[PDB]
Amino acid sequence: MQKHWWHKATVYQIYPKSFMDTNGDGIGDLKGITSKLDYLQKLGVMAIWLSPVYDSPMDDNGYDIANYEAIADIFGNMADMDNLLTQAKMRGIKIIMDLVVNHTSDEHAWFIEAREHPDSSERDYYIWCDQPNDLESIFGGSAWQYDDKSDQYYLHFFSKKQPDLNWENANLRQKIYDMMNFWIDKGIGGFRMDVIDMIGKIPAQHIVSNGPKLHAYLKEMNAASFGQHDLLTVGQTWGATPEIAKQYSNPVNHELSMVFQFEHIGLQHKPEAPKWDYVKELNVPALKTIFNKWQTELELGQGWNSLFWNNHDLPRVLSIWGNTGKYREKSAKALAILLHLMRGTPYIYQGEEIGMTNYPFKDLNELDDIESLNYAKEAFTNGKSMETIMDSIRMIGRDNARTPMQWDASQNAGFSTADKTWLPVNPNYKDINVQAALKNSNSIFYTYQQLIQLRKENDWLVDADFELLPTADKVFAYLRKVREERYLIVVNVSDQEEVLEIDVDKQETLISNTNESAALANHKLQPWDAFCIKIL
Ligand SMILES: [Ca+2]
Ligand SMILES: [Ca+2]
Ligand SMILES: [Ca+2]
Ligand SMILES: [Ca+2]
Repeated sequence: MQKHWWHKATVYQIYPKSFMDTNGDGIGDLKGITSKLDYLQKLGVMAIWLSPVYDSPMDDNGYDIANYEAIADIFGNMADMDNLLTQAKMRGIKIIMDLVVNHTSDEHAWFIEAREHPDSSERDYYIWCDQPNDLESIFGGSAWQYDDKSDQYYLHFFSKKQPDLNWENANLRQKIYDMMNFWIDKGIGGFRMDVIDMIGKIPAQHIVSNGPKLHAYLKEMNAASFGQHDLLTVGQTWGATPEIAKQYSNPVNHELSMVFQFEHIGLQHKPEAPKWDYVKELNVPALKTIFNKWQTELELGQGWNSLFWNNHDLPRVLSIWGNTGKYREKSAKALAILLHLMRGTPYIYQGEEIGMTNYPFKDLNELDDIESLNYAKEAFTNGKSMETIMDSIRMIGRDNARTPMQWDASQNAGFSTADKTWLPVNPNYKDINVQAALKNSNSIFYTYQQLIQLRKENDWLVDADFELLPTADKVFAYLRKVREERYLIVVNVSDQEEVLEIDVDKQETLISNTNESAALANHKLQPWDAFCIKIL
């Protein structure tokens, strides 16, 4: 397998509204990010996945873009973006921009012209229909919005203010590529592609994800933009299987570097049940099956895995799968160790490295996310009390991932000087903040730092295979093997003491959140015990 820079990289996701505010409007901005670049360099990440900072009415907080080549006023201006690029560059960090091209804002020039002049070219940049089908929006209701003026429905798989782009239109695709090249020329490190597996959609045939033209489109995109360069491209692919992932990430296909798959995320809810009907306890054997499948199927020189627990769309991993009480730190370290020592590119969401958690939202009025609010509006009329709804949202709502980054124990956790922040700061900031984590030599932060440096400095994290070991249900254990080198990873994914009936010759300890020697000797694991040891 040909090696690229990003094979040694760890990616850090920044949610711009919630990272750092430098002008007291209670909203994060570019200058804040740039101001915290040294912190990010100390962590050791090689790239920043920056969630959208483009011009946007913020109805889906950036993922409804009105101008792909302008910065939203709330984040600053283009000068701030350039400065972010240059400073990050100076600190050895690349910027990965969020590419959102399945849809635009309804306030994009293209759609405004599409409505103004129905005979214009950009009218066909979108998907118009006289006779709509039963396709639903992801945010509830019909995926077809009737337009009084032109008397046609336009397609939107998300919000009504996010009309879908017509990817059957080659001119539209071309303008997308022009824009992508605009950003490539500015010196970005790559693209994260929002719901990219949807661009092959054929709504008339009820085809949404994994459409027949999808990979042709991705090949065309590659050829027309980032292909010649040496960038990291990661696609968000809800409907991805390991085979489809092979199609995406095998370099000979000339498409993407890797994709985000969500099979493990599916364990956060019951099969075929809405995500709001959340699962209470992590099914560790199920996770074993899923992770093992993705590790073994995506062989080397055949595809590349992405590794993540959580993002701006998901609950923080501690709240849904970890421990938020007595074993918060230890469980956080355990999950970090478990994920990062597999093969692939790991992604750290902001605050994950200090063990931030979900927020205890009290009512709908505190919420911002359109998905949660729409869900609430529908659920309240279909037999669910507001408290039930708020419970589900408290566990699964996207706003849980979007509370302000917790930097210290000062006002608003040092995120802002404003009286109020756009989302409330979690009260646990007095115990859970960056300053305290940096001060604590054995904090979650330094576990993440160690993992990152391990990946940066050791080829076996890339080269070695994966073998799942037969263990107790809640014990996640595997071997990474390369040449004669054997690396054992053991993680007790539970609040309970578990048995460890293996006998090995420990050569050395690479990382551990506990007494690995005592665990091996007594053949038992304390709750959330996690270590990696090189064995004979
Ligand atoms: Ca601000
Ligand atoms: Ca009319
Ligand atoms: Ca103030
Ligand atoms: Ca210290």
